[PDB]
Amino acid sequence: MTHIDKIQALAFSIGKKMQTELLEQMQATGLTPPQFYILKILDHYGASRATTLAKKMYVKPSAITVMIDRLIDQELVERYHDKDDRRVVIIELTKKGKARVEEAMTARNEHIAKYFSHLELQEREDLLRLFEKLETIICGTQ
Amino acid sequence: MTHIDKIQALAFSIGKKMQTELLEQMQATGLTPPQFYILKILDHYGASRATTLAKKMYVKPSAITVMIDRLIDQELVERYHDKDDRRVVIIELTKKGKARVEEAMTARNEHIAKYFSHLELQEREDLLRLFEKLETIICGTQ
Amino acid sequence: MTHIDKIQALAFSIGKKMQTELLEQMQATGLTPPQFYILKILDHYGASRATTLAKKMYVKPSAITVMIDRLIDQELVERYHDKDDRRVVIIELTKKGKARVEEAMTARNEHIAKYFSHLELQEREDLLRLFEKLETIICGTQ
Amino acid sequence: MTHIDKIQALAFSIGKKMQTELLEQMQATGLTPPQFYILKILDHYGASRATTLAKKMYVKPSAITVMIDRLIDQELVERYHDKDDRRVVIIELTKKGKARVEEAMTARNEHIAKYFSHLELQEREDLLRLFEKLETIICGTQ
Ligand SMILES: CCCCCCCCCCCC(=O)O
Ligand SMILES: CCCCCCCCCCCC(=O)O
Ligand SMILES: CCCCCCCCCCCC(=O)O
Ligand SMILES: CCCCCCCCCCCC(=O)O
Ligand SMILES: c1ccc2cnccc2c1
Ligand SMILES: c1ccc2cnccc2c1
Ligand SMILES: c1ccc2cnccc2c1
Ligand SMILES: c1ccc2cnccc2c1
Ligand code: NI
Ligand code: NI
Ligand code: NI
Ligand code: NI
Repeated sequence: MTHIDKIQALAFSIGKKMQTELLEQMQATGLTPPQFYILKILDHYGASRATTLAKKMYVKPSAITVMIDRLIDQELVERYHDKDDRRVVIIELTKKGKARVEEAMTARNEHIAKYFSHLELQEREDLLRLFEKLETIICGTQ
Repeated sequence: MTHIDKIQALAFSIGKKMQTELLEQMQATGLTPPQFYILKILDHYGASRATTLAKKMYVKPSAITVMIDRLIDQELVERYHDKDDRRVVIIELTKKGKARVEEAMTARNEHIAKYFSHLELQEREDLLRLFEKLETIICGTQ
Repeated sequence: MTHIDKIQALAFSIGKKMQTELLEQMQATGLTPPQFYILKILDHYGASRATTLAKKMYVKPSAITVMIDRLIDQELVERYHDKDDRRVVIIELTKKGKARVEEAMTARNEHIAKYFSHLELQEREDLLRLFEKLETIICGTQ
Repeated sequence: MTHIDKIQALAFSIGKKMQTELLEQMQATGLTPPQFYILKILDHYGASRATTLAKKMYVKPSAITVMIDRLIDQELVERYHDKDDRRVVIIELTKKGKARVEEAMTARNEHIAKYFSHLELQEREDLLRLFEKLETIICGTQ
């Protein structure tokens, strides 16, 4: 219980500001932040299992399924099943998806970059691990 | 730059869930999280300077002014100027405000309490200090 | 299909502005717009059946149940069952609820009042009936 | 004043549902509803003045400027000045923008289409003109 009400007070105020900036980013890139991060993973590691994407995002497989369905609508990734093992679902960046992720890189919201440049690398790592833990608690993941 | 896109991906997903829970809390208590925290400060320390409230919330005086104007509309606090030093602005809980903060205590969103009970006290302290730093960066405070 | 994309474009832009004003109103009154309207109904007609509230709001009984649970948390209404016919659920304004609705009256967002004062009474009636129809379509009500 | 609180109650409930569906649409198409409608105008009439886009959206020129800046980030339109009259600002769909608007057509949110198919064409026209009037009142346009 301790620190909860103060954390929520700060999260509300920060979040109210961050939401405006994220709507700008969505307007400038055509992606929500989780969609963008998905594309970055696939850009980095190439074609990957949908279950690995879920693990990297700290969400359930079923949650990644919806995300991927939306990225398919935008034609940014392709989903397929391994030819012989149809249980293995592979997600892959399309040519469009690769161009979108690079464009999104350059069109990122600059106010958000400014705020986080005032946090040490080590402080960003701390926040990220706390968020990953919170996501795990919320989603019932590992 | 490192960790920024992953942090935003997680913040978006967590925030989407947290927003639903905060709307419930607003419906159940009649307060946003910063308004509730303000009332808790005034319940704890009694009548306090508006500038001290601003410091405790990591926001500018001008930001606290709007918050307090809204709490005055709900009749939960009273604002007055010291009788001889009219530069000193004091904020005080009303009888209504005291009843509201106690009621809000009991009617807090239980999903949020559940999530944060899975974080160590020390992890809550870490998140809180990171949020206070982020708020300071965003608001241009000390 | 015709007019749908234009309507959504306008609804998005209007809604983005209206959301800021509604958050102010929530801060100033401690009520969301449906909670406020519920209290106005109970102020006008006195104690009423929960099913009648649902009909007046164009929502399912189950939807009004959640709303009323939240108004009970804020202690603004009381729910009870008729003494002999326990199927009849009656909702009633408390002394607190009556004071809140009057206070909310005076603390209403003035920007919203300004916009709607530029619509004829007959245009407000048209919008209201279109919204009631849309609500009925969405909620599966009568 | 009459009908205002009821309209806001309904707008809040409808809007809460519509927001979820619009976030899906944004995920599925990479466009907010005003961005999509802009692209539809440019698809229909070809290259058009930025001032004409503003008129068609019932917003100020300055508002369309921001929208267009975001569509430029996504590379969906091109802005240029007439070669001899540099006061005349022309907006034009790119090859990417044309493909995006067609894709967006097919990936539109089906729940929204379902709701509006239950309104007569004449009722959609009424809502649209009321929204255009409301937008005009809010933006200070003609
Ligand atoms: C009825 C549609 C609701 C529209 C939701 C728009 C979301 C706006 C987010 C607030 C940030 C801003 O106002 O820029
Ligand atoms: C046009 C009015 C817009 C209404 C904003 C309501 C905010 C809803 C927040 C989303 C959470 C939920 O759907 O429960
Ligand atoms: C993580 C918590 C999210 C906070 C949601 C706040 C809603 C803000 C609505 C946008 C209007 C405004 O910015 O004034
Ligand atoms: C801190 C970032 C805030 C994230 C805003 C996400 C908007 C969610 C809109 C509510 C609809 C839904 O929950 O599906
Ligand atoms: C609190 C609330 C929202 C956030 C959004 N992005 C990064 C950090 C955040 C902290
Ligand atoms: C990220 C986004 C929103 C939050 C809201 N409350 C607590 C923690 C959070 C982390
Ligand atoms: C469109 C979108 C949101 C609204 C909110 N309140 C009144 C009218 C509206 C029209
Ligand atoms: C009220 C609130 C939001 C809306 C969004 N889209 C269409 C109609 C609407 C009416
Ligand atoms: Ni296949
Ligand atoms: Ni005084
Ligand atoms: Ni009883
Ligand atoms: Ni040029």
